[PDB]
Amino acid sequence: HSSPRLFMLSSTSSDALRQTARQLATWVEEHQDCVAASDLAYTLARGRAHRPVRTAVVAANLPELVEGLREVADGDALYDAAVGHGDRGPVWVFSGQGSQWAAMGTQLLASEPVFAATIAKLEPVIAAESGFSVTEAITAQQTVTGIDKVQPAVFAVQVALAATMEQTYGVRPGAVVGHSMGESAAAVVAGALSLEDAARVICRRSKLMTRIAGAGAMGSVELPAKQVNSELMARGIDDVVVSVVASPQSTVIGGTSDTVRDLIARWEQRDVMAREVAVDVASHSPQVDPILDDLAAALADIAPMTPKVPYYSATLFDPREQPVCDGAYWVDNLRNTVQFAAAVQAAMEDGYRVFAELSPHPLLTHAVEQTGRSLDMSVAALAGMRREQPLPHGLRGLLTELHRAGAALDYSALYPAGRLVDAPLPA
Repeated sequence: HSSPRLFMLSSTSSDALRQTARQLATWVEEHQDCVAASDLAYTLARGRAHRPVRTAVVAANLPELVEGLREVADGDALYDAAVGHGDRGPVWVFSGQGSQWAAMGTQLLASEPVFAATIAKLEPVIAAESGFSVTEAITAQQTVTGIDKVQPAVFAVQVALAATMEQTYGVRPGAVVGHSMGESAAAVVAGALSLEDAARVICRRSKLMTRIAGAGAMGSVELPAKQVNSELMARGIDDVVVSVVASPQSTVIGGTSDTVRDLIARWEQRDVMAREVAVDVASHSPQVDPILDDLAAALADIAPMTPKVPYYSATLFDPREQPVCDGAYWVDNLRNTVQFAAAVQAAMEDGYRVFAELSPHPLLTHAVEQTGRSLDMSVAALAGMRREQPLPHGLRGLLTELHRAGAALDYSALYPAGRLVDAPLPA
């Protein structure tokens, strides 16, 4: 087929990668009439041991590839070395609310059949539970609004991104990490809950949250949580708590609207990077106390299962402990402080270095990097999607970035068959 292909090439330095690109362009130009584009793509991906400094060239024909390789060979770009050693899969990071955007699902519904099939599966469940079309919501001219619509819609995108990456691109995650509502998608991917039970969890939890919409406020501050807690106790504040611990230098507070606003005003004045976060309900604070008995009742039938993938819980007090995702877990999930930094840190201490955020737009990339920096580790924090990013080739770009970063993946998914070819082998 004269369709565009992904040609991988790697080396030990940026300059040696250019030398490899020039040698390959010269070879492809001399043997273009003898080599099939598909066989060369297969050989480069599955017949070569990928070295640390990686790149890939997209091309529909061999003369197009020679231009793309010569572009690399003649350039002056700095190619970052892979952070992972191809031994562990990526850690999927599922962030909370706030990533949603207008017609976020349109391009992936068209370019990714596994994304469309997962949305199709979810459609009747979300329709029965929350009373709306998740397909109309993720393809609308306006951004999804209302906690009862936002949470099911963002969850649906997260889960459909994970299924595409596993089924279509051969990317089995090494571990999962969720941040607040991101834990429903994390639990489906890890195998702790079925897609349907996890959709029931997000639909029911968001319907109950609409009863308390308006109660409380949240704020982000660039201070460590130990410090923030000291300030609250010192000031005599009992109605505002630490809601999220995202990074060793970043904290989210939550509680009554007035006190949160007062705290942000005085932190801003002291040149500390404070900011009220737009949220309908102040979660992970006593503001959610009224709906916790009702939530437990709604999730009484939810059937948890033993996670088949390492799940770094931000709800549990030990993130390395494996969750029992019953109704009690999801009530603690809503009320307890999101210990995201602790979970990311445990995954990094355990050896994971490639993190990819499967969400409509990246909310935690900066937090993952701050945890890596604090541990003096070189990590990769990738975004699956960005707001208004064109995706003509679906998630093939994320696949390239995962490969470039050194995440372990099954190369027989994107390059299923072909002939090994006598292309050059660099010394």
